Amino acid sequence: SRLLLNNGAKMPILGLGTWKSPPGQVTEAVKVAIDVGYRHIDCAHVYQNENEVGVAIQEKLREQVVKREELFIVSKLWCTYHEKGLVKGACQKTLSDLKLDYLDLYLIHWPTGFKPGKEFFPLDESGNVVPSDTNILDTWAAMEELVDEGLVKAIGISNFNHLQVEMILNKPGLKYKPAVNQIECHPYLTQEKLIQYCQSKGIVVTAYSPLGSPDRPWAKPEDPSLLEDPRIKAIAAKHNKTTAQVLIRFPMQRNLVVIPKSVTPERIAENFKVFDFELSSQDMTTLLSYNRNWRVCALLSCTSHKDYPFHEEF
Ligand SMILES: NC(=O)c1ccc[n+]([C@@H]2O[C@H](COP(=O)([O-])OP(=O)(O)OC[C@H]3O[C@@H](n4cnc5c(N)ncnc54)[C@H](OP(=O)(O)O)[C@@H]3O)[C@@H](O)[C@H]2O)c1
Ligand SMILES: O=C(O)Cc1ccccc1
Repeated sequence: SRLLLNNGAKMPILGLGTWKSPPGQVTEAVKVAIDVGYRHIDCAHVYQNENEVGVAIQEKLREQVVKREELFIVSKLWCTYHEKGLVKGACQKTLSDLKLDYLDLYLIHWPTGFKPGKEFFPLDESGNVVPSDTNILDTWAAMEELVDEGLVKAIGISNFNHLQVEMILNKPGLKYKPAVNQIECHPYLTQEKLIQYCQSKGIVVTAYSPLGSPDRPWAKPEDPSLLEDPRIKAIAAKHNKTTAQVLIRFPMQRNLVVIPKSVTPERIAENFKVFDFELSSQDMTTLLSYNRNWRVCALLSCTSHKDYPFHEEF
């Protein structure tokens, strides 16, 4: 139900994701998620919907449905805010949109820093992404002060490869270890090496895009579908569960936190009904064998960036 983080806090193993959740739909989605029993919401400034997520959280708090301590609210620092003097400001903007006074967890969204500005993906005249000369260790030191100032309870990373995680763990004067590395993970990208690395260092892994992100804006029709994989449908039929429920239970039995996105109330409810069954070790080993090393999120505009995470093996 909950995993212990290295700061002592308990992170709920199931959360609601909010990337691509339209502002006009996400307030309803979050309110239903909280009624249904979700206690963990994954957010980000770059999703352009934190205000509307925050309206739902405020409504449920005022209603007494949950108290603030029961909720685990995550957001992420966007790439254009990596320099030291910008980090606190980005966090405070997210805090006011969400209408909270602290975050439970704040992640560096990607290891790549972009030129600061109003564009989330700043382009030059030849059309490619303009990098910041900032690095990971300096951004980490700026994240560490947010903990010292009470704005966030825990800090972590996202889309970091093992050498990048290593860089942080080996930083002279390291005060707070990354609590969480949030990475893409599903049966087509099982991440066995990066997961075994992080867990050995006491870092909790959160699996994003657990259903394969079928609503990703760069989807093609010849791309594989997890939800339609007949081999995964078969494992689900055996358990009297849906394929989505199998795909959500899968990371859970690997001791991963999982954050499926939905704005549809019956799917939000369906995705919650995953605690009352178990995949056998045979089901688990079978699902692991489906690995293709296929990424939904490869950040393909930044493949030349000095900190691009996905050139390394893991
Ligand atoms: N840190 C990062 O870099 C990063 C990157 C990507 C994602 N994430 C986080 O991870 C979250 C989840 O990943 P994701 O949004 O890419 O995708 P996902 O959860 O793998 O898939 C979401 C899609 O699946 C549909 N869906 C949900 N439950 C379903 C069910 N029971 N049956 C059939 N279809 C279902 C949703 O439709 P409806 O919404 O229409 O129901 C939506 O189209 C994101 O929202 C975000 O919070 C983080
Ligand atoms: O990185 C993410 O979480 C997903 C995303 C992709 C492209 C632009 C904004 C967000």
